[PDB]
Amino acid sequence: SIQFTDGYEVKEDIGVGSYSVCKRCIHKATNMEFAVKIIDKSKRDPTEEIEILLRYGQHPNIITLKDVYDDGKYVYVVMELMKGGELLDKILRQKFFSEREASAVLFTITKTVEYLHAQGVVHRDLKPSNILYVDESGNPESIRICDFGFAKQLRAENGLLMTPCYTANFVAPEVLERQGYDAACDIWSLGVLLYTMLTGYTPFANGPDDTPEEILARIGSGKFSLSGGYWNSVSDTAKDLVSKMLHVDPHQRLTAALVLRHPWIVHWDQLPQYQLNRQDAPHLVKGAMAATYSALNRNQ
Ligand SMILES: *[C@@H](c1ccc2[nH]nc(-c3cc(OC)c(OC)c(OC)c3)c2c1)[C@@H](C#N)C(=O)NC(C)(C)CO
Repeated sequence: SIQFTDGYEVKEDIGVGSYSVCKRCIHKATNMEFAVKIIDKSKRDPTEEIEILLRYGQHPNIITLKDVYDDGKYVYVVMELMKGGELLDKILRQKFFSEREASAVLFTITKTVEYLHAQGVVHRDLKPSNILYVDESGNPESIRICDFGFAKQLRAENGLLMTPCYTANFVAPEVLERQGYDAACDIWSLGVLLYTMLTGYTPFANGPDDTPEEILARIGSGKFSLSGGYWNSVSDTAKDLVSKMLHVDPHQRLTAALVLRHPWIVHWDQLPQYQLNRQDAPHLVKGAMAATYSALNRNQ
């Protein structure tokens, strides 16, 4: 059709990946700035990702697609910009962040994942850096799940999209099996998010200089300190939830739905409103956080 540069003015970068790139751009006609993802078709096929952005991008807590282009070589995905930075980091930098707000945030994030899983979609990369605030309003309504570059639609053999209910069609078990994992895998990530918000540090990582082996060793042990120091002033209700989200066995791990039925999310009005006793090392956590997912994606 037309072309991207004809309607957008490219600005500075936001995040440069091996396959894709994200830069800030401004819709010339309206002067309204956005974020544009440039994917190298020759290196990766962005179909899957866009298809998901087109269908479920309408969700309030899912980064919305505003326009698309394709000059043959690359594909420009014009999405909404996030003027609120990383959700986790921002929260970690709130010294008085209560325990009630955690339930609020996690709920909004969870409510979104439940929908995705319900539609047969798994993020497969639901790390903290991919959960930003659209603005600085603070209210959970401004939460956005982004970067679906690793998302995956549950489908059949004949390119037919499927849902976790309708199984009357041909869906290979090994394909359905991994979906059951990726689902609980997304949950696991949310468990990490929660754990970090409550205490102010990663459950399996200490900093950016943690060997992938020791990190995996920790994750592999299944056990993780849910008490002492920063956990002292945390609700047992909250601690109960975390232990079930980070449950080593994915089969015995809570599902998005089950998490939403949990009392810490249901009876939120009975949660504390006073500040939490956390560690104030947002940057350190950022490294430890990246140090983890890196160890997991070492075979990707
Ligand atoms: C690039 C991307 C795409 C759309 C975006 N909308 N807002 C932002 C954004 C992210 C930030 O990082 C936390 C940030 O803070 C500096 C700001 O500025 C306030 C805006 C977007 C970023 C990703 C996507 N999709 C991306 O690069 N993904 C990979 C790394 C290529 C993997 O898919």
